[PDB]
Amino acid sequence: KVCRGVIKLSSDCLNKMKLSDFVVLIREKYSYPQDISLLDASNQRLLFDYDFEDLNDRTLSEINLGNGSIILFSDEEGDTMIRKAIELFLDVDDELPCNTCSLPDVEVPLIKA
Repeated sequence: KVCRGVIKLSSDCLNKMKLSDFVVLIREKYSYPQDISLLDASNQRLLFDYDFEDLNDRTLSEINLGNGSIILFSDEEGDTMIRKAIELFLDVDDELPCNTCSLPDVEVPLIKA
């Protein structure tokens, strides 16, 4: 299975938030390792991993994420245990306050790989 949560994003935030920053944010918040995978689970697009950082400087809307997109964020260092993967639903809401990017407080445990 997978952990699940909703990200509350303002519209202006999807349009300004850089992918590189989004990755750091999710990694640190839920304690993933350095090597990670970020996939659009909606349409199965590998958007970022520890080997494909080419869209680093693009914003979230520039890589075609939007309201209702589901992102799957995985642990790719995965020696023996891994940080459990999480599926995050992007809730782009009007009118959330400007520059809102609220990540859900979810429990993401270590599990056997």
